[PDB]
Amino acid sequence: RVISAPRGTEIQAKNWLTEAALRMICNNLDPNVAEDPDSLIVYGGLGKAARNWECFDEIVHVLKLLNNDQTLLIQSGKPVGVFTTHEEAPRILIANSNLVPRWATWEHFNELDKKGLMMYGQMTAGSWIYIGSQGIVQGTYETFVAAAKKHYQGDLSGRWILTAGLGGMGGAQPLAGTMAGASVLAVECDRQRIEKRLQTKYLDRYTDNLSEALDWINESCRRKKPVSVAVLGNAAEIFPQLVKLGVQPSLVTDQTSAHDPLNGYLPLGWTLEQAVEMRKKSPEEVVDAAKKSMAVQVHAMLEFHNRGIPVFDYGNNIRQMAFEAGEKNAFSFEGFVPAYIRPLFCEGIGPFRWVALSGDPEDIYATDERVKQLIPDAPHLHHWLDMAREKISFQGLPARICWVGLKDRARLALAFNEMVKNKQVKAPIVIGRDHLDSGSVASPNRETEGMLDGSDAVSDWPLLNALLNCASGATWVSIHHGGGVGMGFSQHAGVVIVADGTEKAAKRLARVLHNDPATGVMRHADAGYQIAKQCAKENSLWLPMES
Ligand SMILES: NC(=O)c1ccc[n+]([C@@H]2O[C@H](COP(=O)([O-])OP(=O)(O)OC[C@H]3O[C@@H](n4cnc5c(N)ncnc54)[C@H](O)[C@@H]3O)[C@@H](O)[C@H]2O)c1
Repeated sequence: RVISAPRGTEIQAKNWLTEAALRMICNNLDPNVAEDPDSLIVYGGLGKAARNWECFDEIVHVLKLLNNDQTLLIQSGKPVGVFTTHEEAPRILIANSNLVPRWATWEHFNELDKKGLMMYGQMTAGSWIYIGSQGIVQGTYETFVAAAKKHYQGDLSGRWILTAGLGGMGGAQPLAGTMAGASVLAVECDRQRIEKRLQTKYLDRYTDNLSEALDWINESCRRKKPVSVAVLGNAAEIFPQLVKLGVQPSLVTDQTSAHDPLNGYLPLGWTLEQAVEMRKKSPEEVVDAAKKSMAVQVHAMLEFHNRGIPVFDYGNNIRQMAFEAGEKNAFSFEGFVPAYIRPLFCEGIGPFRWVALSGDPEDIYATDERVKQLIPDAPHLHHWLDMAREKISFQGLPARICWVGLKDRARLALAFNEMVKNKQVKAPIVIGRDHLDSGSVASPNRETEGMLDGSDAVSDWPLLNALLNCASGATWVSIHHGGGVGMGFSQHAGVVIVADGTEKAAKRLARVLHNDPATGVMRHADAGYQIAKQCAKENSLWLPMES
C-alpha cells in the first residue's frame, strides 16, 4: 500500500481538526517522507506511526468518525478507546512506548513487541508531526548560527567549519553550514555515504587528498563563497593532521557514531572491511581500538580548543569515550546543548513547526513572508526562510520549521489563523514541533545533561507539559518514552494544534502557543538560570516560587 495525506479543501472527517489528524498520520507514511512506510516506520529505525496495519486502518476509521467533543486514546500506536470530553479538549491523546522504569529496556520492549504489545514512538513518528529531513537540517543550521552569534557576531563569511560524519544526522552538516555562511570540511570514512550526499545535492565536492581539500576550502573562504567538501578518511587521522598543519577552522565539532564504538566508529588504521570482520571475531578489541582512536581525535580537538578556536561536542558521547580511553582533558570543551541550545531554551526559543494541510507550497511561502513581516529584525531567521525555499525541498505536505521564542509563538500562530480565515492560505495550518523543546523533554544524557541544579533526570516536567497542553486546548497531545536516546533514557511530550481560522481556535492558539514555551522558561528558571528568570519577568509569567 502507498499512503499520502489527502489534499485540497474537501474533507473526509467531521471537521478540520480531525481531518488534520487524518492528514498528518497519512503524511507520516508518505513514501517521500517515511523511511520504511511498508512497515509503518517513519524514521529512526523503528519509529512507527501506528502499531501495525490493523491499528493504522482503525485509527483512520475512528478519525473520520470522531465528533468535535470526542477524544480518541492512542496507546503505543493502537486506538484503544474513544470517550466523550468536550470541544475545548484535545481530539486525540497519545501515550507511546511508556514502560515502568525497571522494565524500560530494549530487551523488554522487544519481548512486548513480538507479542504485538508495543510500538516505538520515537518523537514525531508516533505523534504525527514528522516532516522529513527539514527537522535535522534546520536544527543543525540553528546550532551553527548560535555558535556564530556567540563567537563571531553572527557572521561566518570567510570562515569554515571542521567536522566529521555524514550519516543520517551528520549528512545535514554541509548544507546547514553553508546555509549559515561558512565553508565546511567534513571527514567521512564511507565513500558510498559521500557519493550519496553528492548525488542528492547535500554536499558540493569530495576528495581523498587533504591538501587538495584545504586548497578548495581556502579558495572558497577567499571568495566568500561557501562550499562543502568531504574528505574521505578517518577523523582520528585527519583531525591530528590538521592540528599539525596549523590550519584555522572557526568551529570544530564531530558527528561520528562515537556513541557506538562497536558498530559505529571506525578505528584508526582500519578499513571498513576489517571492522566488519573484526566485529564478528573480537568485539572487545573493536571497542577498545575505537575508543583509543576517539581519544586521539579528541586530543586534536582539544588542541584547537587550546588555540582559542570554538570546539563543541554534538551529542555523540565522544568526550566520555575518549575520557575512558585515557584523554583526561576530554571535557575541557563544551557540549552543544549547554553552550548553544540551553540558552535559547531559557527564553522559550525552540522548534516551531507548521504544515500546510492544503498540500500547496504557496501556502508555506505565504506564511514564510508573514513570519518575516512579524519578526522584521532577525537576519538569520530571514536568511533561513529565503534559503530554505531554494535549498530545502518539501516532502509530503509542505511544511516549515524555525526557532521561535515565548515572546513570538502565539503572535505567529494567530497570524496564521487569520490567514486561514481570510484565505491567504488555501486550507488550515497544523502547528506543532518535535518533542525537543524547552519544557517538554527530560533527557539526562542530552537535552537536560548538566542542569545547574542537578535536576537532569526529573521527568515531572514533560508530564506537566502534556497535561497543561491538554488543559489549554491543543488538538492532540502526546507523552513518549525513549525517543532518540532509547529505552530508559528520556521522557518527552509533543503538542499539535490546528489553526482552522475560527475564533474558537484563536482562543486555543493564544493559550497553547504561550503556555507550551512558558513551561520551558519555568523549567529553566526553576533550575536556576538567570536568562530564564529574566525571560519569565519580561513575559509576566506567574512562577510562584521565583523571587
Ligand atoms: N541532537 C543531537 O544530540 C544530535 C544531532 C546530530 C547528531 N548527533 C549524534 O551524532 C552521532 C551521529 O549520528 P548519525 O545519525 O549521523 O549517525 P550515523 O551512524 O548515521 O553516522 C555516523 C557516520 O560517521 C562515520 N564515521 C564513523 N567512524 C568515522 C571515523 N573514524 N572517521 C570519519 N567518519 C566516521 C560513519 O561512516 C557514518 O557515516 C550520533 O551519536 C548522534 O546521536 C546528535
